Amino acid sequence: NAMELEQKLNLLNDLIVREIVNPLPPPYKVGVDLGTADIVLVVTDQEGIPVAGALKWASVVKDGLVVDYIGAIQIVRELKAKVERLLGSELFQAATAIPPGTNAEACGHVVAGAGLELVTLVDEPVAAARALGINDGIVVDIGGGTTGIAVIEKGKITATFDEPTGGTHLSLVLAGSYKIPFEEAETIKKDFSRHREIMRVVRPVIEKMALIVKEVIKNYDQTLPVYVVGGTAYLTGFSEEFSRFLGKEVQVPIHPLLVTPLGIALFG
Ligand SMILES: Nc1ncnc2c1ncn2[C@@H]1O[C@H](COP(=O)(O)OP(=O)(O)OP(=O)(O)O)[C@@H](O)[C@H]1O
Repeated sequence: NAMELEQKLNLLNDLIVREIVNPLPPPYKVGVDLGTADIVLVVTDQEGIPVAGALKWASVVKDGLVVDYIGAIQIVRELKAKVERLLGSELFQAATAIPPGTNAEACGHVVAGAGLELVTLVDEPVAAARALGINDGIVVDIGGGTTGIAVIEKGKITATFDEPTGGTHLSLVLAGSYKIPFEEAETIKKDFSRHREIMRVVRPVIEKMALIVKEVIKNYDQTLPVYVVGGTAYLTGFSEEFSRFLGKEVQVPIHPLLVTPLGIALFG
């Protein structure tokens, strides 16, 4: 599974970034991931191999309230079309995440509103999990605006949480530290050249993050493996820095940002 997941994520990263498709024969599965910092649309064959994907940077969830619901539909619409020109065909339906911390099924309604018959809603925990293909473990989706702890065992979301921290505080904590406009700082944070030198300054937030999880795991089985996914974990060494403050080493996959999105698509 580790090898599989890694290869699929590297693929999906290219399908997205170099805007090309994987010419697998239909039927396809589509997934839309609604989010604090980005919207992602993902297509796969019936075995979950990536076929297509697109991503827009977009704050249409602020605190879980779809605060730009129309903006959402515009984005999903523009994504659906990009993927559609790039792919042979057109798409009819998708699964979605109703992100936790949120009357937020306007989710489905963005998907329906972009012209996709809703296949189902998913919990990000459920998705995240399936993508890792991990039955028993702990998942720490560290999104842009909230993190979202969760506990699966036997093959069930046996406990779940979430707490208003993520990539943005980092970028902000950097913005503040460096004394730089927030966009200016986000452009930096994201550049891979600078992780080395942006690290020390942004470490404090990671400490905080880890100890918050430590706490929530201070009631749950320690046998449990620990998987840190989500775009915030794109910081090189994030794995290490976090693996310390928490207490146990963590697994962060090759393209952290993509894990949930790929997972949702697995439902459609
Ligand atoms: N190369 C990178 N280096 C550092 N951080 C990155 C990089 N690329 C993306 N990120 C960070 O990941 C965050 C967005 O992550 P993610 O896509 O998981 O969250 P979301 O879409 O807002 O919510 P969800 O977790 O449900 O997807 C942003 O803060 C972004 O800065």
